[PDB]
Amino acid sequence: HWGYGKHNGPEHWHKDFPIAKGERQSPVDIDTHTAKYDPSLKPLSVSYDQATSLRILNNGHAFNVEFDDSQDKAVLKGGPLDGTYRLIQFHFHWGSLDGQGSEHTVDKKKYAAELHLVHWNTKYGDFGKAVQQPDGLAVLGIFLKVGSAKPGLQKVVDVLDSIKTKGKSADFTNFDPRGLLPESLDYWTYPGSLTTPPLLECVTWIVLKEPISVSSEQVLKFRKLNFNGEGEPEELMVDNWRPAQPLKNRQIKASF
Ligand SMILES: NS(=O)(=O)c1cc2c(s1)S(=O)(=O)N(Cc1cccs1)C[C@@H]2O
Ligand SMILES: [Hg+2]
Ligand SMILES: [Zn+2]
Repeated sequence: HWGYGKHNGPEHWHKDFPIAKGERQSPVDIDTHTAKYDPSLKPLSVSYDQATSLRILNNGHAFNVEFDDSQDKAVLKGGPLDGTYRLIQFHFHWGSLDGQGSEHTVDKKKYAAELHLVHWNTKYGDFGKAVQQPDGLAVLGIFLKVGSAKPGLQKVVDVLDSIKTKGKSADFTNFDPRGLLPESLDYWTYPGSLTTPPLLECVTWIVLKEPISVSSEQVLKFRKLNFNGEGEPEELMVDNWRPAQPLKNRQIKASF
Protein backbone atom coordinates (compact mmCIF):
# COMPACT_ATOMS: atom_id res chain seq x y z
CA HIS A 1 0.00 0.00 0.00
CA TRP A 2 1.45 3.50 0.41
CA GLY A 3 5.04 4.39 1.05
CA TYR A 4 7.66 6.65 -0.46
CA GLY A 5 9.00 4.64 -3.39
CA LYS A 6 8.42 5.30 -7.10
CA HIS A 7 5.51 2.92 -7.20
CA ASN A 8 3.64 3.94 -4.10
CA GLY A 9 4.98 7.36 -3.30
CA PRO A 10 3.32 10.74 -2.66
CA GLU A 11 2.22 11.10 -6.29
CA HIS A 12 0.13 7.97 -6.04
CA TRP A 13 -1.58 8.70 -2.71
CA HIS A 14 -4.57 10.45 -4.24
CA LYS A 15 -5.84 7.20 -5.68
CA ASP A 16 -6.46 5.69 -2.26
CA PHE A 17 -6.85 8.97 -0.31
CA PRO A 18 -8.65 11.55 -2.52
CA ILE A 19 -8.20 14.21 0.20
CA ALA A 20 -4.57 14.38 -1.10
CA LYS A 21 -5.92 16.89 -3.61
CA GLY A 22 -7.95 18.81 -1.00
CA GLU A 23 -7.96 22.37 0.11
CA ARG A 24 -5.67 22.51 3.20
CA GLN A 25 -3.01 19.86 2.61
CA SER A 26 0.44 19.94 4.19
CA PRO A 27 3.34 20.50 4.05
CA VAL A 28 3.56 23.96 2.34
CA ASP A 29 6.39 26.28 1.45
CA ILE A 30 6.56 29.09 3.97
CA ASP A 31 7.21 32.35 2.07
CA THR A 32 8.53 34.68 4.68
CA HIS A 33 7.69 37.80 2.75
CA THR A 34 4.02 36.93 2.29
CA ALA A 35 3.44 35.54 5.78
CA LYS A 36 1.43 38.04 7.79
CA TYR A 37 2.76 39.17 11.16
CA ASP A 38 -0.23 38.81 13.48
CA PRO A 39 0.31 40.61 16.87
CA SER A 40 -2.77 38.87 18.38
CA LEU A 41 -1.04 35.52 18.39
CA LYS A 42 -0.21 34.71 22.04
CA PRO A 43 3.15 33.08 22.92
CA LEU A 44 3.32 29.29 22.77
CA SER A 45 3.12 27.44 26.09
CA VAL A 46 5.05 24.16 25.99
CA SER A 47 4.60 22.31 29.33
CA TYR A 48 6.79 19.19 28.84
CA ASP A 49 7.82 18.91 32.46
CA GLN A 50 5.71 15.80 33.35
CA ALA A 51 6.22 13.98 30.06
CA THR A 52 6.22 10.19 30.30
CA SER A 53 7.72 8.40 27.26
CA LEU A 54 6.87 4.73 26.91
CA ARG A 55 8.47 3.24 23.80
CA ILE A 56 9.96 3.70 20.37
CA LEU A 57 8.60 1.84 17.37
CA ASN A 58 9.67 1.52 13.76
CA ASN A 59 6.28 1.57 12.04
CA GLY A 60 7.66 0.98 8.51
CA HIS A 61 7.56 4.66 7.52
CA ALA A 62 9.31 6.42 10.43
CA PHE A 63 10.16 5.64 14.04
CA ASN A 64 7.81 7.07 16.66
CA VAL A 65 8.43 7.77 20.36
CA GLU A 66 5.11 7.25 22.11
CA PHE A 67 4.06 9.07 25.29
CA ASP A 68 1.54 8.23 27.88
CA ASP A 69 -1.27 10.62 27.08
CA SER A 70 -3.83 9.42 29.68
CA GLN A 71 -3.56 12.62 31.74
CA ASP A 72 -2.44 16.15 30.96
CA LYS A 73 1.27 15.55 31.40
CA ALA A 74 3.02 17.13 28.44
CA VAL A 75 0.68 19.71 26.91
CA LEU A 76 0.80 22.58 24.31
CA LYS A 77 -1.38 25.69 24.71
CA GLY A 78 -1.32 29.37 23.69
CA GLY A 79 -0.07 30.49 20.30
CA PRO A 80 -2.93 30.10 17.72
CA LEU A 81 -4.64 27.41 19.80
CA ASP A 82 -7.61 27.46 21.99
CA GLY A 83 -7.56 24.67 24.50
CA THR A 84 -5.07 22.13 25.65
CA TYR A 85 -3.43 19.75 23.29
CA ARG A 86 -1.78 16.59 24.76
CA LEU A 87 1.53 15.17 23.43
CA ILE A 88 1.01 11.65 22.13
CA GLN A 89 4.15 10.90 20.00
CA PHE A 90 6.95 12.49 18.05
CA HIS A 91 8.71 11.36 14.86
CA PHE A 92 11.04 12.69 12.18
CA HIS A 93 11.13 12.96 8.42
CA TRP A 94 14.68 12.92 6.97
CA GLY A 95 16.52 12.73 3.68
CA SER A 96 19.06 10.52 1.97
CA LEU A 97 21.38 13.56 1.70
CA ASP A 98 21.70 16.60 4.09
CA GLY A 99 20.05 18.99 1.66
CA GLN A 100 16.60 17.39 1.76
CA GLY A 101 14.40 15.79 4.37
CA SER A 102 12.18 18.47 5.84
CA GLU A 103 8.55 18.50 4.75
CA HIS A 104 7.93 22.23 5.23
CA THR A 105 10.44 24.46 3.38
CA VAL A 106 11.16 28.16 4.11
CA ASP A 107 11.49 30.36 0.97
CA LYS A 108 11.95 27.06 -0.79
CA LYS A 109 14.90 26.01 1.53
CA LYS A 110 14.73 22.32 2.52
CA TYR A 111 16.40 21.24 5.84
CA ALA A 112 17.92 17.79 6.56
CA ALA A 113 15.05 16.60 8.68
CA GLU A 114 11.95 17.78 10.46
CA LEU A 115 10.66 16.79 13.86
CA HIS A 116 6.95 16.62 14.44
CA LEU A 117 5.57 16.56 17.99
CA VAL A 118 1.95 15.51 17.57
CA HIS A 119 -0.72 16.79 19.92
CA TRP A 120 -4.49 16.21 19.98
CA ASN A 121 -7.21 18.46 21.36
CA THR A 122 -8.40 17.17 24.77
CA LYS A 123 -11.81 18.76 24.16
CA TYR A 124 -12.51 15.71 22.01
CA GLY A 125 -11.87 12.98 24.62
CA ASP A 126 -9.47 10.68 22.70
CA PHE A 127 -7.14 10.80 19.71
CA GLY A 128 -9.61 8.93 17.49
CA LYS A 129 -12.28 11.53 18.11
CA ALA A 130 -9.77 14.39 17.59
CA VAL A 131 -8.93 13.22 14.05
CA GLN A 132 -12.58 13.80 13.10
CA GLN A 133 -12.31 17.52 13.80
CA PRO A 134 -10.89 20.55 11.87
CA ASP A 135 -9.01 21.65 14.99
CA GLY A 136 -8.44 18.15 16.33
CA LEU A 137 -4.61 18.13 16.15
CA ALA A 138 -1.67 20.53 16.54
CA VAL A 139 1.71 19.44 15.33
CA LEU A 140 4.78 21.40 16.36
CA GLY A 141 7.38 21.11 13.62
CA ILE A 142 11.07 21.82 14.11
CA PHE A 143 13.65 21.84 11.38
CA LEU A 144 16.98 20.03 11.86
CA LYS A 145 20.14 21.27 10.26
CA VAL A 146 23.51 19.53 10.31
CA GLY A 147 26.06 21.17 12.57
CA SER A 148 26.96 20.41 16.20
CA ALA A 149 25.49 17.38 17.96
CA LYS A 150 22.24 17.85 19.85
CA PRO A 151 22.89 16.24 23.33
CA GLY A 152 19.14 15.64 23.89
CA LEU A 153 18.93 13.60 20.68
CA GLN A 154 21.62 11.02 21.41
CA LYS A 155 19.43 8.77 23.57
CA VAL A 156 17.17 8.21 20.52
CA VAL A 157 20.08 7.60 18.21
CA ASP A 158 21.55 4.92 20.50
CA VAL A 159 18.30 2.92 20.49
CA LEU A 160 17.68 2.86 16.66
CA ASP A 161 19.75 -0.30 16.36
CA SER A 162 17.23 -2.36 18.33
CA ILE A 163 14.36 -1.20 16.17
CA LYS A 164 16.08 -1.64 12.77
CA THR A 165 13.08 -3.09 10.99
CA LYS A 166 9.36 -2.58 10.53
CA GLY A 167 7.35 -3.60 13.57
CA LYS A 168 10.19 -3.69 16.15
CA SER A 169 9.68 -1.61 19.30
CA ALA A 170 11.90 -1.13 22.38
CA ASP A 171 10.96 0.26 25.84
CA PHE A 172 12.05 3.89 25.99
CA THR A 173 11.01 5.42 29.29
CA ASN A 174 12.17 8.66 30.88
CA PHE A 175 13.09 10.51 27.67
CA ASP A 176 12.65 14.25 28.07
CA PRO A 177 11.38 15.98 24.90
CA ARG A 178 12.51 19.42 26.15
CA GLY A 179 16.04 18.61 24.99
CA LEU A 180 14.81 18.70 21.39
CA LEU A 181 13.51 22.32 21.49
CA PRO A 182 15.26 25.40 20.02
CA GLU A 183 15.99 28.37 22.18
CA SER A 184 13.30 30.61 20.64
CA LEU A 185 9.68 29.74 20.33
CA ASP A 186 8.90 32.12 17.43
CA TYR A 187 6.63 30.48 14.82
CA TRP A 188 4.56 30.49 11.68
CA THR A 189 1.07 28.95 11.85
CA TYR A 190 -1.48 27.88 9.22
CA PRO A 191 -4.34 25.24 8.94
CA GLY A 192 -3.24 22.00 7.28
CA SER A 193 -3.32 18.22 7.33
CA LEU A 194 -1.37 15.09 8.28
CA THR A 195 1.46 14.72 5.82
CA THR A 196 1.13 10.94 5.50
CA PRO A 197 -2.07 8.87 4.67
CA PRO A 198 -4.87 9.23 5.65
CA LEU A 199 -3.95 12.94 5.06
CA LEU A 200 -6.85 14.24 7.16
CA GLU A 201 -7.21 18.00 7.44
CA CYS A 202 -7.34 18.12 11.21
CA VAL A 203 -4.13 20.00 11.97
CA THR A 204 -3.11 23.43 13.15
CA TRP A 205 0.52 23.52 12.17
CA ILE A 206 3.00 25.47 14.36
CA VAL A 207 6.38 25.56 12.67
CA LEU A 208 9.21 27.10 14.62
CA LYS A 209 11.38 29.68 13.08
CA GLU A 210 14.58 28.49 14.75
CA PRO A 211 16.04 25.09 13.71
CA ILE A 212 18.00 22.81 16.07
CA SER A 213 21.27 21.43 14.66
CA VAL A 214 22.26 17.80 14.98
CA SER A 215 25.61 16.29 13.86
CA SER A 216 26.05 14.35 10.63
CA GLU A 217 26.74 11.13 12.60
CA GLN A 218 23.44 11.60 14.44
CA VAL A 219 21.30 11.99 11.24
CA LEU A 220 23.43 9.22 9.67
CA LYS A 221 22.00 6.87 12.24
CA PHE A 222 18.42 7.66 11.06
CA ARG A 223 19.35 6.59 7.55
CA LYS A 224 20.27 3.06 8.69
CA LEU A 225 16.71 2.15 9.57
CA ASN A 226 14.76 -0.20 7.31
CA PHE A 227 11.31 0.24 5.74
CA ASN A 228 10.98 -3.53 5.33
CA GLY A 229 10.38 -6.13 8.03
CA GLU A 230 12.99 -8.70 9.15
CA GLY A 231 13.70 -11.27 6.41
CA GLU A 232 12.29 -9.00 3.63
CA PRO A 233 14.79 -7.33 1.15
CA GLU A 234 16.43 -4.38 2.69
CA GLU A 235 15.07 -0.95 1.75
CA LEU A 236 16.75 1.85 3.69
CA MET A 237 14.41 4.22 5.41
CA VAL A 238 15.40 7.52 3.77
CA ASP A 239 13.40 10.28 2.12
CA ASN A 240 10.22 9.59 3.99
CA TRP A 241 8.91 13.15 3.28
CA ARG A 242 6.06 14.62 1.19
CA PRO A 243 6.68 17.59 -1.19
CA ALA A 244 5.05 20.93 -0.48
CA GLN A 245 1.38 21.20 -1.40
CA PRO A 246 -0.29 24.37 -2.86
CA LEU A 247 -1.25 26.90 -0.26
CA LYS A 248 -4.47 27.73 -2.18
CA ASN A 249 -5.94 30.67 -0.30
CA ARG A 250 -4.69 30.13 3.21
CA GLN A 251 -2.49 32.75 4.84
CA ILE A 252 0.51 31.82 6.96
CA LYS A 253 0.47 34.11 10.00
CA ALA A 254 3.85 34.80 11.77
CA SER A 255 4.23 35.51 15.51
CA PHE A 256 7.20 37.75 14.74
N1 LIG B 1 3.49 13.62 9.60
S1 LIG B 1 2.42 14.13 10.47
O1 LIG B 1 2.93 14.85 11.59
O2 LIG B 1 1.56 15.02 9.81
C1 LIG B 1 1.60 12.77 11.08
C2 LIG B 1 1.44 11.56 10.47
C3 LIG B 1 0.76 10.64 11.21
C4 LIG B 1 0.38 11.17 12.42
S2 LIG B 1 0.88 12.79 12.63
S3 LIG B 1 -0.65 10.38 13.55
O3 LIG B 1 0.15 10.00 14.64
O4 LIG B 1 -1.57 11.34 14.08
N2 LIG B 1 -1.27 9.20 12.89
C5 LIG B 1 -2.40 9.53 12.01
C6 LIG B 1 -3.51 8.67 12.32
C7 LIG B 1 -3.49 7.49 13.04
C8 LIG B 1 -4.75 6.96 13.17
C9 LIG B 1 -5.74 7.71 12.55
S4 LIG B 1 -5.08 9.12 11.79
C10 LIG B 1 -0.28 8.47 12.11
C11 LIG B 1 0.10 9.31 10.85
O5 LIG B 1 1.00 8.54 10.07
HG1 LIG C 1 -10.34 16.38 10.60
ZN1 LIG D 1 5.38 13.96 10.42
